[PDB]
Amino acid sequence: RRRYKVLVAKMGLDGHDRGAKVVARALRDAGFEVVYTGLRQTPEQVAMAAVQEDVDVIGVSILNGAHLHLMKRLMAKLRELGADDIPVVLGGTIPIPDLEPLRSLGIREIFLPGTSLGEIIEKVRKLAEEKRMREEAEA
Repeated sequence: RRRYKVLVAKMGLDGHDRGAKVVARALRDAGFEVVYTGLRQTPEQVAMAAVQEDVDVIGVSILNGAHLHLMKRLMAKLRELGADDIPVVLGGTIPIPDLEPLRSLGIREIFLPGTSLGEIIEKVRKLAEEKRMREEAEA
């Protein structure tokens, strides 16, 4: 309870991901509780972390890799764990022909290089607010 809680996770190619840290720190400065290891993770590790830390929003940063196959695996494992209501957002350089397929998996927002930090915070806020409302809207 208290502050909205966000998991920020790196997935994909093990290269240098500068973006992910900056998002994590911007979310913290905007008053969210942020889980961020700094380390590349597999889709199952993300999904488990997410449910173990009982987060409000999952933010994934893929600098490069096979976005659709990774996000398909993450989405499946969340669903397995009964956590499919947790909203997931994705950042990276995603080719335009992949944007719709990714949204079809149920990713709520895709943050491209041109998306401002301010926009990120606002959408993550909105999604976490919704997520709590939907939870708290069940007895």
